[PDB]
Amino acid sequence: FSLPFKLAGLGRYVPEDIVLSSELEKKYDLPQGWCLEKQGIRERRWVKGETAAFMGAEAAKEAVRDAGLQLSDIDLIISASGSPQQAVPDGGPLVQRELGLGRSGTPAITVNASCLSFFVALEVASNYLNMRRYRRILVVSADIASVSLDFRKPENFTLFGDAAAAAVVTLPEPGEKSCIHASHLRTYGFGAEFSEVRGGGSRKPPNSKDTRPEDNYLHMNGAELLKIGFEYLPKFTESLWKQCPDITVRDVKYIIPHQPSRVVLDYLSLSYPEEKLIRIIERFGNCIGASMPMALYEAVKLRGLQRGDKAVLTGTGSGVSFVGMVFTY
Amino acid sequence: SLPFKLAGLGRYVPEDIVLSSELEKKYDLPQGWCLEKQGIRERRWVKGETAAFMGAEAAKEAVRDAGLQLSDIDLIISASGSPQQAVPDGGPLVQRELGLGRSGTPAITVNASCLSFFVALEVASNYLNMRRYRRILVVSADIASVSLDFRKPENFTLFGDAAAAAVVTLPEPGEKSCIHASHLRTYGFGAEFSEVRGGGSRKPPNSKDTRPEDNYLHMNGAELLKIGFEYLPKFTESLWKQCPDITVRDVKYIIPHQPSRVVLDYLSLSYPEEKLIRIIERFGNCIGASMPMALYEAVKLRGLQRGDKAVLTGTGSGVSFVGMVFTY
Ligand SMILES: [Cl-]
Ligand code: NA
Ligand code: NA
Repeated sequence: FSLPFKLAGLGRYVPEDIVLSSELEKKYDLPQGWCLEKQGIRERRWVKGETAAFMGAEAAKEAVRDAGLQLSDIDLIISASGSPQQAVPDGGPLVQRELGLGRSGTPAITVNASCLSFFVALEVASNYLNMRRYRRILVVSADIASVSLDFRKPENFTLFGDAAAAAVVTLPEPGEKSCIHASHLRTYGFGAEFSEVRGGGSRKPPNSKDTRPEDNYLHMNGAELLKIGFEYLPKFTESLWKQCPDITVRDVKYIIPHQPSRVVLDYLSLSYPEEKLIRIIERFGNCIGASMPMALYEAVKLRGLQRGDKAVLTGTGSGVSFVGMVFTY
Repeated sequence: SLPFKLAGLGRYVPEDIVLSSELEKKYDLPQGWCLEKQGIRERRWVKGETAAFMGAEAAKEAVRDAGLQLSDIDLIISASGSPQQAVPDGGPLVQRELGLGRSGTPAITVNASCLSFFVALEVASNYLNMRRYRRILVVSADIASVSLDFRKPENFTLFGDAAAAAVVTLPEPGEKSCIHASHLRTYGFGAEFSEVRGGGSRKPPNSKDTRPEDNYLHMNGAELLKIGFEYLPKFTESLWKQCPDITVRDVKYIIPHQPSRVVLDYLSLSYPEEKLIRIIERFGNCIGASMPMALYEAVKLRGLQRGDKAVLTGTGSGVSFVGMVFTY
């Protein structure tokens, strides 16, 4: 069985300011080439005043044009960023307002699976489409990580960049092969503490003096995160590909990963031909929720993924969750 | 109609009752001010609890109520109006809290501010009817009390803490549970009329340009009301047009999100009192937990029975409107 599903248009926004790793290396006394070797990052983009809703709206406008549509044709907006612009309201109504659709009534909501929100939003969208509830759905991921960096830790502040990307999804028309062949999501909440920001909510509120600045930074336990993979990834991979026994990785053109560090790409490059891998981290850094849809944009707009080609979206994110999808574009 | 069954319901009520009379004494408010102006006699405030703890207690009750074990749940959707913390989201946190941290059971968040529960029900209904998942837990837990602005009586007397949850499934053959009509509209031009500017990249907590005020709720009541004056009649018509053979007269209960007495006051001018489910007097505005708490009370205390029709409805920050007509 395959599920009809079309990525009808794609869009991106990247901030103008290119922050070279060499520049970060001089200012914070790191060795020349440290970022490239340790993080796999030559450069990243950082905002200089724009909001996350602004970035998302710019990406969305490109996606809507790319799909041959007007903004008034969109009948549902799903905001799918890795981090919020602000606490209230959610990213949905904020990007709806930014797009000039603030009086349209067009439903605008958020789907949140931390840095894997884009994937889960596509899934939610695919069900709305196949239930015929909505017809033309905007999915928008925009993240600004540069304002939350921990400059105590080079592993942190050299890692993150800012970006947005977006997709419009529809049901395919007759003669279009666009579809999902397999999809899988697993969550291992025992890993929550191994990639966590304790602040940003009711647990450690910003105005509470019981809160400490460090609560507002990301803490990771790399060793323990990797163990979740050692324990559960082979099973995850098997369950996914189980779903489409007539399709193997040999049949797909591109593997399109969420890429929060060089480790995922290094692992994939040991396993799969390099030509199949979509790389964006070296130029955009870890852009949280925007990483996977930026890689998708790259695959289509820079690397020639064509309609009828097969590809795989895949990723691991805070939670800890695993996602994968095998699809015909 | 869309097959859809509320298989089990659960709640968590923090122990501490915070009397309006006490808030009025401590903060120099007239006696009876909260009840007259806010419709609130008391609310519950947490002591040690995390949002995940509250959600897990409500979930356990909902899963038991549905005749299930926790191991039977195949998707968790966290649907609170406020987050426990920035990373990870509420789903993995309540999954861990429930002892399912090594289960693999997918756990995600649906966020439509204080209307998250409604939108999570919708998302769940589509997963169910697509046959992707069979037994979906929806959990709404909010702790508002730690974010109150004690400069503003309209703020700090309004909010309380609570959790509620549902397990949803497809009905069995012969069972009449279904959704007859459902509608959601968003008017993002209203974003600034109910807003917290902090809590993210726009006004990061550690930034020197972020002020304490950025982390408090700001509301413009006059402008919020105008959104209703302009768009609510159209919303209501659009909802009920989906189910011509059903009118409000066929409905046993109207079950509203209750962010202030204004919504109840509006409904009570319009509809028989006996149809309204009220919780604000005892819980205050508990954000995302309000609607599912009212749903819990409709079933468990006011005797909504299988086959009865009801309406879930609400207005939330955004600004969005939601409504659903269903057979329980
Ligand atoms: Cl609708
Ligand atoms: Na009193
Ligand atoms: Na929303």
